[PDB]
Amino acid sequence: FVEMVDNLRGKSGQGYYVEMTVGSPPQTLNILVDTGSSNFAVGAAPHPFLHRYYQRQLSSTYRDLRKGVYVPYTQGKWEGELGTDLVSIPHGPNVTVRANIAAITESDKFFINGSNWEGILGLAYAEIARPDDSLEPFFDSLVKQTHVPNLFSLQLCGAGFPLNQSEVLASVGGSMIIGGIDHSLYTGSLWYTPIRREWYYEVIIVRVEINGQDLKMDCKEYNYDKSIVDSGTTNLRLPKKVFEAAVKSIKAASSTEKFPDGFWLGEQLVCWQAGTTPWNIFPVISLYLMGEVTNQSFRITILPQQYLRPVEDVATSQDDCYKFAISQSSTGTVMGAVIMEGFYVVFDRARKRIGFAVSACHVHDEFRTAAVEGPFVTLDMEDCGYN
Ligand SMILES: CC[C@H](C)[C@@]1(NC(C)=O)CCN([C@@H](CCc2ccccc2)C(=O)N[C@@H](Cc2ccccc2)[C@H](O)CNCc2cccc(OC)c2)C1=O
Repeated sequence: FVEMVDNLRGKSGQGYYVEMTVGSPPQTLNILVDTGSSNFAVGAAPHPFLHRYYQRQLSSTYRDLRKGVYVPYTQGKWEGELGTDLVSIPHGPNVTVRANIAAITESDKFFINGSNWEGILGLAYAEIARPDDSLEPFFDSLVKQTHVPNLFSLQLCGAGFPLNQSEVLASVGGSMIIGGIDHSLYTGSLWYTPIRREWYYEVIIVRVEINGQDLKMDCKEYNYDKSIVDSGTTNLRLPKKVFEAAVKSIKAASSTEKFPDGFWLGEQLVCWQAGTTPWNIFPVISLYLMGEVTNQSFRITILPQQYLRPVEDVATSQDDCYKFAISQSSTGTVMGAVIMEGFYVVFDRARKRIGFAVSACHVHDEFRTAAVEGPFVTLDMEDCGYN
């Protein structure tokens, strides 16, 4: 799998993309990797923020399905036209697949200026595909037409510092291993949690610690009304109630300095002198995930290097600046790229389960490192899922 290594590019704020080809002759496009949706979709018409797009009239292998699709994301939406075409992944498995493609004709707050991607790859399951679950998602088509194992894995790689467009261009953003686990991408052991149901990549959080201290809520609250691993979300997003007590406990640990309320809302930046960011003063966060064996459990631990998202100083100065990447949600927990950056995340679809190991890729300091650790027994653990 050395072919697929380093095939990703981008950053958490604007998503990580892979190079794919679309149609005959091969039309090259950068495609956002999204484990939190199920639609394969590309821009098909000129757009302010697009430097290239899908041209069906120029593809001999394109097929019109004569059907409209509208996909509303949590923030952003697009209207498109259903069709299939032959699709390949240049820095992926050497295969070609006819797969459903949504040709995006209209869009609002979807495309991002200077992001460098022109499409989205919905890696999740049919159940959440639009317009309905009869639209076979890409990875399904891929797995059904080829010999590639029902398995893919993601190493999303934060820099720990801001990237101007030409740097995101030139930097390695991580890896997408289609059909395997690459052992050079992680250090330590691989811990698996079960996928609760095959719509989103749904998992169950059993317990939450801020600097080892229990948030001590009814565990159900952590998975209200679901908890998903989502490539296409920046933040770690938590249910109103969970966010509240997580932000209270985090504010507590960080008393030393005080910050604008706008910072905690993910709305205002915060800046320190170059190299001066006080990582030690900010707490670690541990998430306990239901284990494979009964009553077993494991935890993933993230540092402020993960949940404090770097952004460029608008000022001329050399300040290191950040936005708080933990935000309120009314649709459940979303373990975004911010978390995913800490780990090598294995999507073992074949075995209906998600793996976690410490990323060779993750940002840390000298005193702390991100962790995946276990097992944990004491855990009162079954009623944690929401119905
Ligand atoms: C890659 C990050 C991206 C650049 C973005 N950056 C920032 C800084 O906000 C912008 C959008 N966004 C979040 C919302 C954040 C947010 C949340 C609340 C308020 C403000 C911002 C999101 O909606 N992402 C989409 C994919 C996507 C990628 C790029 C553009 C649009 C969508 C997921 O697929 C949704 N999964 C749940 C889901 C929900 C419904 C139907 C579903 O099935 C079809 C699946 C991000 O993190």
